[PDB]
Amino acid sequence: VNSFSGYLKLTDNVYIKNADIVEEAKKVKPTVVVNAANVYLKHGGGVAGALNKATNNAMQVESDDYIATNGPLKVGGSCVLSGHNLAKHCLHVVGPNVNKGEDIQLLKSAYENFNQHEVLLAPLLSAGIFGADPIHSLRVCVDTVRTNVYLAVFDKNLYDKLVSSFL
Ligand SMILES: C[C@H](SCC(=O)O)C(=O)N1CCNC1=O
Repeated sequence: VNSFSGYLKLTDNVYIKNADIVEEAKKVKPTVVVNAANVYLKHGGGVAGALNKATNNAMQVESDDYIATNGPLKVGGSCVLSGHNLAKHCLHVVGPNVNKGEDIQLLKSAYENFNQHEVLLAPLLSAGIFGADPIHSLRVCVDTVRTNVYLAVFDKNLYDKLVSSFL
């Protein structure tokens, strides 16, 4: 049994809800919240901007030290950092950004990072300002992630479209 409430069950392991990921993280304090990161961990907008703002910029400070030591992530890659006030840990995952011309086949590699964690609160990777089709992102999620993933869809209109179109 876990703390997550009000989710629709899509599959054995994937759940979805119309929710503000910061507000959901603040309520649940999950072991892992996933950030929609870029390779530079520059948390300017979308999920990264929101999450970072909710940490009062502590996520960005920690991220800048990580990059100064380790250099950029790979597209499709991830790192584990603090969850600050939102979660125990934040898994920063880099999905391909279609608005930068990155290969969408890298979306499956991105979701494979979730399999290193038994339970996660996450957004749909590569959706929103990353330019990919959220319907596609949900399909790749379901077909890739085997651990228990609780997806927070920001937009109610999009949430309803994702549920109604789910095969
Ligand atoms: C990846 C999403 S796109 C819209 C969606 O999930 O419907 C995004 O930009 N944001 C901002 C805050 N929470 C989010 O998920």
